[PDB]
Amino acid sequence: DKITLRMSTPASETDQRSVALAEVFAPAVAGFATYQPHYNASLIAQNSELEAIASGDLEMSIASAQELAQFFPEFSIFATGYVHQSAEHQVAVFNDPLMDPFKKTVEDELGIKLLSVMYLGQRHVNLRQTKEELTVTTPADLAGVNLRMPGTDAWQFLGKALGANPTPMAFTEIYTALQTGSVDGQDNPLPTVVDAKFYEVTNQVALTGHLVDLNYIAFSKAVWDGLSPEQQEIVQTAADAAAQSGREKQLAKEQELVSFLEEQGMEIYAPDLDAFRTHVQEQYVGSEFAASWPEGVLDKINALG
Ligand SMILES: O=C(O)[C@@]1(O)C[C@@H](O)[C@@H](O)[C@@H]([C@H](O)CO)O1
Repeated sequence: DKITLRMSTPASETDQRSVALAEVFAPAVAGFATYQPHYNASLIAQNSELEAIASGDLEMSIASAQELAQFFPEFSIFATGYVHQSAEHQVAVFNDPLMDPFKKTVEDELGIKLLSVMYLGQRHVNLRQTKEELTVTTPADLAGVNLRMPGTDAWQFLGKALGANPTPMAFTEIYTALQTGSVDGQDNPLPTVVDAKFYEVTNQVALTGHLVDLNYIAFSKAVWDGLSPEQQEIVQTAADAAAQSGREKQLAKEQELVSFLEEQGMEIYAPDLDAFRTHVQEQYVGSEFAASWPEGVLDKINALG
């Protein structure tokens, strides 16, 4: 009997992360495990997947530092505006010994292994307003903008730190919120802007680049522990191979889609990034998030970039 591996994500079927797991991870483990993905948060709500793995109702998810920070506030360090520099930097950080205690905490306290880090992409402010209606140059320009952000404290804080007035909303609700004007904008990376067709209901992207964002491939520790050494090696290899494939494809999308978006009439332009970075840094000073970061870890992350 093969082990069933149920995976739940709010991501679509066509998202590069989903594709990588389905086309690279799934066939590699198929000899002993059957991958069973659920997209669009049909099975488990966004931000409830970790709990579902811990409670034996799910085996895998595409988790985030923000989701983990709900349980272990120190994970907020990996979800902090302007800290990660690139996809390559994320990999260096995840593989550095600094990550060891973070990984151990999740295993010991949630019964979940973080197998791999995946690249999600550069988050930017995507607004319904045209550039002429609202030009984003400094954080002051986002005053009073109702910016959707995902529903966790660290996510809301990031939206606030940009200068906007964040509102929490599940990923699957964004399109309709933009269509009806219940929010002014959202911040998913360009491949998602296209995949989810947010460009049909917005007019600009201000390239704030405020979070070079990532996910983790989360995997039940109970399942892992029941696998043979050979099977564990295959699962780890399959997860890393999927992350690597997805990363390359996501980066390619990120490069090519600017022109596609502009062809759809989107205005895509950079603000004053020095001004944004400086402002966001000072927003974190004095915050609960800053106080949760273990000694020396931020400096270590910086040095790896
Ligand atoms: O809700 C989102 O905007 C977000 O980008 C948050 C990410 O952590 C991740 O959960 C993502 C989903 O995978 C959908 O792409 O949604």
